[PDB]
Amino acid sequence: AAFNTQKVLSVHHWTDAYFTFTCIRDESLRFENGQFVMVGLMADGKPLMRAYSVASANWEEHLEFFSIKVQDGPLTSRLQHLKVGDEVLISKKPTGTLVACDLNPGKHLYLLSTGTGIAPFLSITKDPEIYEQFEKIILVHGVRYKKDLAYYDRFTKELPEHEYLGDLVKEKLIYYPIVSREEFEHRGRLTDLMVSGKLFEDIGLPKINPQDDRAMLCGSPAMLKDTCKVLDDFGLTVSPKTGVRGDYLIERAFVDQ
Ligand SMILES: Cc1cc2nc3c(=O)[nH]c(=O)nc-3n(C[C@H](O)[C@H](O)[C@H](O)COP(=O)(O)OP(=O)(O)OC[C@H]3O[C@@H](n4cnc5c(N)ncnc54)[C@H](O)[C@@H]3O)c2cc1C
Ligand SMILES: NC(=O)c1ccc[n+]([C@@H]2O[C@H](COP(=O)([O-])OP(=O)(O)OC[C@H]3O[C@@H](n4cnc5c(N)ncnc54)[C@H](OP(=O)(O)O)[C@@H]3O)[C@@H](O)[C@H]2O)c1
Ligand SMILES: [Mg+2]
Repeated sequence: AAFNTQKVLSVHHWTDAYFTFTCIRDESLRFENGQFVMVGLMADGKPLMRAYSVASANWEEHLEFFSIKVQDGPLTSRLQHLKVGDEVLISKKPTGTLVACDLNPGKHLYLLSTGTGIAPFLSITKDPEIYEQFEKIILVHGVRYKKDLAYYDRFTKELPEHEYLGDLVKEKLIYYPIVSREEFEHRGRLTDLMVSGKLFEDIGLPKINPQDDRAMLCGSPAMLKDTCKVLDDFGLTVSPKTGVRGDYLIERAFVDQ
């Protein structure tokens, strides 16, 4: 009664560390884009569950998840072996802090992510309502290597032409991939590129200010710590709590061991 069992519909491995899967969505699972649920498997006769951002949008028929693969991680050491037709467990009470309703009004929305932390923004960039709220939405995704830029084709080619969303996306979404460990046009960590001025110059926007710029952050605990400092120094005020407005919102992409 705490979870539903759903059939897996697709599985795609981007790298040795990242994969995407989709599954049937229960008719009762309503959610706000950006929220997370619990996802898992039956293991040793009991559910084995972990928090996962819903990567699909709430208007989409199926669920999508973007997942790490940790070879000695209790869940994903098993989850990495999903096949089409397998069963996964999905919980029933979505929650989380990455909800657009909690943002103060602004002109620009920075979606700042590393690694699998792009996951809630796969959902939010498919929310038609976010595009009316901002003049520009800047999806920043930092990863180690070019191969780790999962969804590169979605954001450079597909989404601007989307039959439902393209008229909203094409003039407003700016995709800013960052690669830290090999040659690339945006090189290093998003924190350094924001402080140095390079990110703003590349995208053609003015420096972040408290009147115009809002953000959502999803990444490692260390990335959140460093990125919060950057935004605080720019003069932004974090939301103190779910349901309370702020200039920016944060959520941990995982918990350190
Ligand atoms: C709010 C929230 C949302 C989350 N959403 C997602 C999501 O959409 N996709 C996802 O892959 N994970 C997500 N995570 C992490 C997820 O809950 C699990 O940690 C993940 O499924 C790994 O589970 P595990 O049992 O295999 O390993 P764990 O025992 O949970 O972790 C093992 C090791 O891997 C590290 N680790 C775990 N997950 C990640 C990750 N995603 N990226 C980098 N290092 C990681 C841990 O810090 C630890 O060192 C989320 C976590 C939280 C708190
Ligand atoms: N070997 C690989 O090619 C590869 C690729 C992906 C995932 N993985 C594995 O998967 C797990 C998770 O790795 P991940 O790469 O997804 O996550 P990650 O270690 O958090 O790194 C993702 C990106 O975030 C950057 N970053 C790290 N700390 C930061 C901070 N404080 N502020 C801003 N940016 C920061 C990293 O830059 P830096 O390069 O400076 O660390 C990298 O570009 C690990 O076990 C890892 O070994 C490995
Ligand atoms: Mg819904």
